[PDB]
Amino acid sequence: SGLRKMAQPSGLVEPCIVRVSYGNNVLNGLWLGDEVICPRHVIASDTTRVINYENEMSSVRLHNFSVSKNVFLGVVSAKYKGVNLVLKVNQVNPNTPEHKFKSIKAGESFNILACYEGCPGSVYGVNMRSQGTIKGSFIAGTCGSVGYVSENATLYFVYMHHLELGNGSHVGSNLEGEMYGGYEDQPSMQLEGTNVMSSDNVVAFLYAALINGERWFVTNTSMSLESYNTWAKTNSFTELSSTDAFSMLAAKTGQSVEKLLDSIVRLNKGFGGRTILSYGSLCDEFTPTEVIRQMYG
Amino acid sequence: GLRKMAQPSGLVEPCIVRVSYGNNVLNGLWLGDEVICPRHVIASDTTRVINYENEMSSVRLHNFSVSKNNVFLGVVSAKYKGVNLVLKVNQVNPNTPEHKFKSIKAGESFNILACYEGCPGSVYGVNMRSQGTIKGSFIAGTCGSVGYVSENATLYFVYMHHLELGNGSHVGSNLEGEMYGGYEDQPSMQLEGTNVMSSDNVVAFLYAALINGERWFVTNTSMSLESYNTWAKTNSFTELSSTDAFSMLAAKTGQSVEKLLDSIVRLNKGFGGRTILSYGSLCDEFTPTEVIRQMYGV
Ligand SMILES: *C(=N)[C@H](C[C@@H]1CCNC1=O)NC(=O)[C@@H]1[C@@H]2[C@H](CN1C(=O)[C@@H](NC(=O)C(F)(F)F)C(C)(C)C)C2(C)C
Ligand SMILES: *C(=N)[C@H](C[C@@H]1CCNC1=O)NC(=O)[C@@H]1[C@@H]2[C@H](CN1C(=O)[C@@H](NC(=O)C(F)(F)F)C(C)(C)C)C2(C)C
Repeated sequence: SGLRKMAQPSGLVEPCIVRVSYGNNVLNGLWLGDEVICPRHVIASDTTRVINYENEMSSVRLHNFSVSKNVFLGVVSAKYKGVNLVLKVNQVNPNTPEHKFKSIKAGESFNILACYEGCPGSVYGVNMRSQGTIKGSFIAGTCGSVGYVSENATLYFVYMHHLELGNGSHVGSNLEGEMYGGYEDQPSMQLEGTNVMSSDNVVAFLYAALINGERWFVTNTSMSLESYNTWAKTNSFTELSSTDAFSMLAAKTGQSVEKLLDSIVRLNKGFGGRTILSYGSLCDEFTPTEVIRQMYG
Repeated sequence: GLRKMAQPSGLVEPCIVRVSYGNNVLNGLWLGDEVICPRHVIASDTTRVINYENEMSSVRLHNFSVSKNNVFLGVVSAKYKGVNLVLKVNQVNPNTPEHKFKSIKAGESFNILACYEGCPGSVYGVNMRSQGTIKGSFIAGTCGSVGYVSENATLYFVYMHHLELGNGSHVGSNLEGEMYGGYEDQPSMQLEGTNVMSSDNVVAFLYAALINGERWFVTNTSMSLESYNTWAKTNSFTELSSTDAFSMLAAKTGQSVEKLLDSIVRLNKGFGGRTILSYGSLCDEFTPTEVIRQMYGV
């Protein structure tokens, strides 16, 4: 039946995206109520070198702002909230959805609505890596793009884009102005720690493969949870607290997690020219609930 | 990296409705006072071969139940149009978007709004394969989910899901009732023929891997376009009509198309153990226009 990296519908988020400009910098902002949130580096006079954000805030002028969506809104108030700029504007968004704010932990998945100059362009799914970054595809002009997730009909805003590390990783903020991974919103070479892959997600990915008729990687072998967790700590893998999150998947496929744990250790050395749903290497991008919901509704 | 993206779904979501007839529950597309949906909904047994006109003559319109959130759309007329069921309802959709109907061709990308029993659930991009199938993720209750694509602000409805073949390939139709690939909407053994790889989309895929710093598959050898087309006729790849579509990509990457055509023939037999953009084999779901926009915007 298939497995694809899916995005949640974005109909509630698109009417809240706006264009935000200051001088020669233009990016996107999130319009909720009578306030606009956007990365604070929109007011930097020179993103070339390291920015003194206190100087840029002292030299700010509200008239130099422009916040528009197809409709122009004047800015009446500007203030820093963490690495985020918070702008009050003279009009309340009539399409403000019921929403909350949250932060994303490692291994969790959420949806990226990538936008360009206030125009929502595309939407796709991502997965939070252990160092506080995501493998997005942000390019020039995508700062301010919003991340979100829906849980039990509750809309959460969880991500706003900011920068791209030298290794290509993408660093963003939550919507209280706190940058993921402790990175700075400065144009300087910042290093990313070694990536610890989520064993919970890798196991779910292998279960998705079994449900789609892939089976060459499971043998008459089964590795113990403590034995796997010892292997995990020396090969940059999360330790599995238990196998309880896979009871349903294990009964439907008739394959235990312990059998799947042995395959991970074997598959970590390479697939040997074979495929697992087109992947040539292990993939920790799908959570267990992501898989269970896509395979069984 | 190279990721499959989907155009946003704000215009499509409010047109999705839940259509149920007997024991069948699926989706429908509510446009004005017309609700299009797969015609198999009106069938009493989806396990055996279906007489569609005999079921149309026994169609009691009071048994339909069209629904969106809390609006109940009474069906006043029902008629076949190809493999699709076209219902006339007593209420016009106040959120009908400006749209047209389009037909996707092989090697072209579009978006899927995967809806489950009338509720829009997820959004993802797909690609049209030579035999009229796509490779997505559909399960029970997702029939009638809508394929769409926007070009220069023009919204096109292009796909409606119908069935899954035994090999996992997914089969749908356009909004005019013409089934892609010509497959029947019957629960019978139906083979998908030989799949033919779009060489346009593989060259685009290999270029995106060059921008991502993956260059182990490029050597110093080249291969003519004419000689690649001769090789493609017997290896189930489409022929290349021009190297012009990749003139931007070839300039930014420093590799002519002919050098990656040689890469195609080599990597077609297997990557030898290495990977490309996390793939284990050649991928052809990304058009040149797709790759260029994702890499360079504008
Ligand atoms: C805003 N639209 C961009 C988004 C970037 C463009 C490439 N991919 C993205 O996600 N963000 C920036 O331009 C920010 C901005 C200055 C520098 N910057 C960067 O992302 C740069 N990175 C760095 O300087 C580094 F290495 F330190 F992280 C860049 C080299 C352009 C990718 C500020 C204020 C951080
Ligand atoms: C409609 N909601 C489902 C969608 C299916 C469910 C699994 N993945 C999908 O794409 N499709 C159907 O109900 C259609 C419908 C009867 C049976 N059917 C199938 O898709 C079946 N396929 C075939 O019979 C086959 F292989 F021959 F094409 C099924 C075995 C359930 C996958 C009718 C009228 C074809």
